[PDB]
Formats: sequence, structure tokens, C-alpha cells
Amino acid sequence: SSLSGQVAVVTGASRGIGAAIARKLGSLGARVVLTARDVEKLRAVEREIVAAGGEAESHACDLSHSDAIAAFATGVLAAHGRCDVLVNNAGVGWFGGPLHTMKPAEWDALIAVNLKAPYLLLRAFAPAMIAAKRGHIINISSLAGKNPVADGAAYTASKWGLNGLMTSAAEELRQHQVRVSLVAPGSVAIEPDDIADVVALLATQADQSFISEVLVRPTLK
Amino acid sequence: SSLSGQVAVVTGASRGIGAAIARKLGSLGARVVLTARDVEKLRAVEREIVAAGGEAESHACDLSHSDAIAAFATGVLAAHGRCDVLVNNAGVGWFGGPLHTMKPAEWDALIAVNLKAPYLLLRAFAPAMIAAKRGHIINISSLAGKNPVADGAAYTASKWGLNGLMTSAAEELRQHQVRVSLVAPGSVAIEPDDIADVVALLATQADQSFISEVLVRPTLK
Amino acid sequence: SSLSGQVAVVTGASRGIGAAIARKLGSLGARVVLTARDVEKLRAVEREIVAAGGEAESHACDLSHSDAIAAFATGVLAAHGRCDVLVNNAGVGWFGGPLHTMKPAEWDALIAVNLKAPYLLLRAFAPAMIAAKRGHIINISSLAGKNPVADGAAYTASKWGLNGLMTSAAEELRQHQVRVSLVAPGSVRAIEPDDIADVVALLATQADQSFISEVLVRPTLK
Amino acid sequence: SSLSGQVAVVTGASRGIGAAIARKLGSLGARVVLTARDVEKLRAVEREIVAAGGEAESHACDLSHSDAIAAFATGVLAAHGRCDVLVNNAGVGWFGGPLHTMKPAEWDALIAVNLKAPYLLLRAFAPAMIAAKRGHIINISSLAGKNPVADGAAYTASKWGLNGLMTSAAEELRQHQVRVSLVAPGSVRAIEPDDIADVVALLATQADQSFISEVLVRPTLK
Repeated sequence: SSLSGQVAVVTGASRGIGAAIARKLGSLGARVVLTARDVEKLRAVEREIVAAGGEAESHACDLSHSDAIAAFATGVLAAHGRCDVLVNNAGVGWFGGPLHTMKPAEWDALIAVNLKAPYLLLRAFAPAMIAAKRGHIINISSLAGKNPVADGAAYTASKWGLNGLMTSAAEELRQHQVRVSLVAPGSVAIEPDDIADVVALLATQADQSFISEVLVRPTLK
Repeated sequence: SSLSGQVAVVTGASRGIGAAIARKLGSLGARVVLTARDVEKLRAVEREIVAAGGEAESHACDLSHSDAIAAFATGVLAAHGRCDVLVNNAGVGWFGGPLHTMKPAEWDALIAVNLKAPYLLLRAFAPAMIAAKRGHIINISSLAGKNPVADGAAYTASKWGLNGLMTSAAEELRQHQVRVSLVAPGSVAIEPDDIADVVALLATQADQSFISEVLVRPTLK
Repeated sequence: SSLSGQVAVVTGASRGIGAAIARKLGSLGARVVLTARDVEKLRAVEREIVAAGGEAESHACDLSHSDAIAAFATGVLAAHGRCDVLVNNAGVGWFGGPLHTMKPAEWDALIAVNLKAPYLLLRAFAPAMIAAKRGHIINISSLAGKNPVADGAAYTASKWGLNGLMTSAAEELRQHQVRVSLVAPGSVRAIEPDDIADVVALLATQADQSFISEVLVRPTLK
Repeated sequence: SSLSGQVAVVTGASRGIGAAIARKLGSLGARVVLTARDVEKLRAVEREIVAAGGEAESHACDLSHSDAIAAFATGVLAAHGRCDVLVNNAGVGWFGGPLHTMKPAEWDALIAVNLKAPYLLLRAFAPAMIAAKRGHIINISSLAGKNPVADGAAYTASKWGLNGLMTSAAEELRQHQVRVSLVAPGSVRAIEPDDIADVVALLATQADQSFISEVLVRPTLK
């Protein structure tokens, strides 16, 4: 198998894109560490991966708590000694209305998960990737830094912010042979498996190859 | 005078771009409400504005505290009944090293000022601008959403995030005749007065005119 | 006023944005050299400039030919010896269908005007601006380089192309005190000709030290 | 392997990226139609493809002429009846000086190859792809649309132009199951030809449902 002997951490793995990425990496032989808030929705996906012949485990982790993320990483690295693929996929939305109508607590909840947690996760897993001189950090971004979403202002800030965050970290980590990439829409409707296929393509590149960004347009009809 | 009878709030007004924007708007007749952390550096600038014949006042405000920002806005609107120009200029930097080396508390301090405070300020002053169907919110962004800064990853995230935030809020507010604009570098070295001149140009547009973004390249030699 | 004794070239100056930019520049005291395919469409705008007490001449310039652009600039320089303000405003459209149905002759007509003419104009006037150590070249772009127009593929290319062409020339000419700028829309989704004319006014009359390189404009407030 | 019984056109296929893309596509079982100004520079690459047991033909195509591109595509279609993979890879450079010193003939040579040829090629092969309800058009772009090259102004225009041209054509052709894509650099600041060839391989062999529209590549890990 392409990813046999590897460990893959997928956030927001309970449904949709996250679930599909989990199954895909599991089918290639990676041991998939699934995380989300709801353990029960995770277990369905854990069972499917195992049923089809792969390895998977489930961990509740509240991504808005820094200590919780450090506890989660410490457990994963203590149990398996490595993380080959970190997929930043967990995301929240807020589309209630204009930015002045957004409460600070709603701002905090959205930025904590969409922007701060991918930084915390990279901070928790990158030092191990550096020491091993290998690994992928792959970020699912639902906006390409181009068009604002009226009534989704904080949301937009978090995605363009993620893009700038991870584009910068890519220049920092490449000297240690660690690869940070971005997956984003190339239009403006995408089947989860297509994004899963892109992540699989990223995680199985030749050693020297460094694809930094893939833009995907809606599945054909 | 072009801005006579108007109130202009300028954040980070104690030195450089902020100071220069303060003096410029003061010279056009605006009453300038200066804010920063250090009251003493503010007073020098307050004295210059008054010395040259304008009106100005100084207020310490810690932009990383939401309540402090609401207290500050409440005072300004209670004292003058209006805010015609809000300039988001206060900014912090962090260029210590790669993103995994950045401490969460340093992340928090940078994002609180560069990204959350401009949202809090818009939230505190926009409702008054909406009710009056007029006003400018002008954001000084030191990056145009284009090039990452290695070793300034959080910093980059905060500027691209600001851009997406304010581009979205511009679509929301325009229906109430309130105008959100962005000033940013167009290259890659800029004299503070040139940025001050751009802000003055934004604050004095024809009613109907909506310049949303100005890119500025280094002062000529 | 501000631009007294300057000459401003303005292409596609017979209506809309070009017309307004013409009127706005003349009203600030610049002599407005106007351009269009046909000299008769220009008379109306030339009249409004004079009537308000500014100077204005009219030339037929076919922007699809180099020779034509060369002869046109030669004349302007022989007559006045300077060009202070070159406004690349003329453009064509093509939205007939998908790219593969577009014929080479249509491609050529669109690219010649939208992408090649602004270069030729810059080439013909930049020497005088460089020698004089001052000048503005201002470009009106209907696309900001972000979103594609389906069934306007060549049109899209010509605009993103223009943005790249003039962003680069701007770096080349800074050293000579010549300022190249762009004006483009600020949203994907409606803009009053005067809003643009005002922005152009603003660029044409900046402080010498300052260099505004791009201005994005959103639809006029209603 | 993956591409058995397909035909892949590859322009500028005599060395570097084009050479590698050629080898990589042949090794997956596609018949590789190679292009260059001169048919002799192609023999080496054609030999490597056959030697490894793939098929490959060589044509001299002068991309600066429409007729030439038309005659070239006509031949390929008469000979095989399909083009599965069109790789727009050939390009020229010009970095002689600032835009105003660039002569119209040099402008024309650069634009004809960099911007007009990819359109002409797409126009000549898209009809067959549309009829067949499958096909890839893959474009190699050396600029991502963000940063200007001072003293490479026309070059810059041709690349940002290409990005806009092909982003638009991609929207036009989705409905017919034809997939247009871009490959470009991921940093302002050095990339192994095989990295590109691999990405092209990846695009050429996607699932039918999927549509990757752009791939950015950073310099090869050292």
C-alpha cells in the first residue's frame, strides 16, 4: 500500500470532506487518527475504515482549547512515534448577517477553530515532522482569497487568513523537507471524494515534488 | 475647511503613519480623536494639531480588550454625537521565527490588535454611521494579500484576514451609504504623509464616489 | 487650475468614461488631445471643453495599427513638445461565444486595441516624459485580474494582460519620475463615468513624491 | 498503462519541461505528437520514447502563424482522429529592457507564441474533444498573476493574459466534459522538469468526475 506504516491525523473527520479524506487515506494503508467533537459520529467512520481492511482510531478534541490540542498531539505521538500527514479540515461557519451584528463570542468561536487551531496543530505536530525530515500538512480552505462573502465577513477573514498563515509556514518548513499545501475551490458543488482524491495525491507525491496549492472546480455532470 | 464639523477617530495615532494621518485630518478641520496605549506620545501629536489651529483629544485604549473598545466608542459618541471617519491604523508585528516557534500568548496579542480590534471598532462605530447614512471606515493594511512573509506567518494571516474582513464588510455597509476602504502597498519605503494624503483623499470623496482600495508604491527619489 | 499648460491625451474620448475624463481634465486647465476612430463623434466633447473655457483638439486615430499610433504621437509632440497625461481608455469587447468559436481576425482586432495599443502609446510618449522627468500614464481596466468571463475569454486575457503589462512598466518608469497607474473595479458584480473621471483627476494631480499605483472603485452609491 | 490508445500533443517538446512531459506521457502509453521549430531537435526525445517502448511522432510547427497551427492540427486529426491531451508548453522570453524600448516586431513574436498560439491550438483541437466528450488542455505558465517582471513587461502580460484566457475557457468547456487546467509557480522566488511532468501526468489521468483547474508548484526539495 502507498501509505502503509504511516499515521494520518484528519480533523473534522465525522462527516463530508473529513470523512471521505479519512476513508481514502485508510484505504491506502495509513493509520487514521480521526478527531472531532462528537465521538459517536466518528465511530461510524472508524468502523467503515476497519471494515474495509484499514486501521483507525477516534479522539474527541475541542479545537478551541489550546491545551486540549497539545494533549491530543502528545497522545498521538506517544502512541505511534510519528505523524506523516496532518489534515486541517475542521471548519465552522457563521452567516447570520452583517459583521456589526456578529457577537464577540461568535467571532471568538469561529476564529478559534478556523484560524487559531490550524496554527496550534501545526505547532504540535511540526516539531516531530522536522526531526524526521518528512511529512505533509494539508489545509482544506473553502475560499481562494479572491471573493468576499457579504454576511460572512469573519468567515472570509478566517479563510484568507488561513491562506496567508499556511503560505508563510510553507516557506519556513520546506528547508526541513516538510510540505505545507492548500486545497481550495477554483471557481466562483464539489463531491467530497474529489477533495479526498486531491489529499491522496498530495500525501503520495515523490520526495522532491512540492505541490503547494491545488484549486478544484465543481465535479462535472 | 473640507472636513469641518466632522469627527475622525485614528487608532495608533502616537507616531508614524497614525500621527501623520491625525495631523492631516486635523489640518482639514476634522476634530481628531487620537487613541493609543501611551497617552504621553499622543499628547505631543494632540499639541501639534491644536498649535496648527485644529481640534484634537487623546484617549488611552487597550485594543486587545473588547470592553475597553466599547467604553471608548460610547465616550466618543456621547461627547460628539457622531463619527465621520474611523481609521484602523494600530498594528503590531512579530518576526521572531517560524510559526511553530510562536507562543499562543504572542499569537493572541497579535491577532487581538491586527484582526479582532478592527472588527470591534467597526461594530462600535458603524451603527451610528448607518443611522446617519454617512461615514468612512478606512483600514491601513501593510500587505496586499499577495506575498507571504516567512517568519511572519501570524502577521501575514492577520493582514490577509483584515483584507477579507473589510472587503466583506464593504458589501454589507454600502447599502447604508457607509464606505469601507483599504489602503495597502502596491509593490513587493513609503513616506507617512503619502499615506496621510491617501486617507485625506478617501475622507473627502464626492457623496456617490466609492473608492474601495488604493495601492501605494514607495515614494519617488 | 491644477493642470494649466499641460497636455493630456485621452483615447476613446467620444463618450462614457473617456468623455467624462476629457471634460474633467480640460476643466482643470489641461489641453485635452482627444481620440477616436472618427473625428465627428469627438466634436460634441471638444465643444463642451471649449465652451467651459478649456483647450481641446480632435484626432482620428485607428489604434489597431502601429504606424497610425506612431503618426498620431509624432503630431502631438511636434505641435506641443510634451505629453503630461496619457489616459489609455479606449477598448473593444467580444462576447460572441466560447473561445474555440472565435476567429483569428476577431482575436487580432480585440488584442490590438486592448493590449497592444496601450503599449504602443506608452512607447511613443514615454521618451518625452522621461526626458521631462514627469508624467502620468493612467490605464482604465474593466477587470481586476481575479474572475474569468466565460464567453469573454480573449477579452479577459486582454485585461489581465493589461494589468500585468502596466504593473511591470510602473516599476520600470519610477526611476525616471514617470508614474504608471491602473484603475479597475473593486467588486465581481454600475459605475458613474464621473467617479472614474474624478479618480483620474486625483491621479493626474498627485504630489510629485507620491506614487498611487492602483485604485479600485465599487459601484456608485444609490 | 493509464493512457493507452490516447494521443497527446506537446508543444516546445525538444528539451526541459516539454521534453520531460513528453517522456512521462509516452511512458504511460499515450502516442506523443511532439512539436518544435526544427524537427531535428526532436529526434533525441522521440528516440527515448520509442526506446522505452512508446509511440511518438515529430512535427515542425511554427507557432507564430495561424495557418501553420491549422495545418499542423489538421494533419494530427487526419492521421489519428482524436487529441486526448493538449499541453501548451512552448514559450519565448524577452528581457532586453524597459517596455518603451521594445520594438513592435519583438512584441508580436512574443505575444504570438505565448498568448495567441495557446488559443489557436485550443480552437483547432477543442471541436474533436467536445464531440468525443473528453479531453485535457493543460497549460504551463511561468507566472501566477501576482508579481510583475520589471524589464519583462510584455512577457508578464503574456502570462497573466494566458491565465485569464485559460481560466475563462475552462468555464466554457466544462459543460462538454473538456477539462482546461493551469500549472504555475507557487512562490515569487528552481523546479525539476519531472516535478512538472508528474503534475501533468496527474492531470492527464484524473477520474472523469473530478476537475482540478490549477496546480501551483514550489521549487524542488533539496
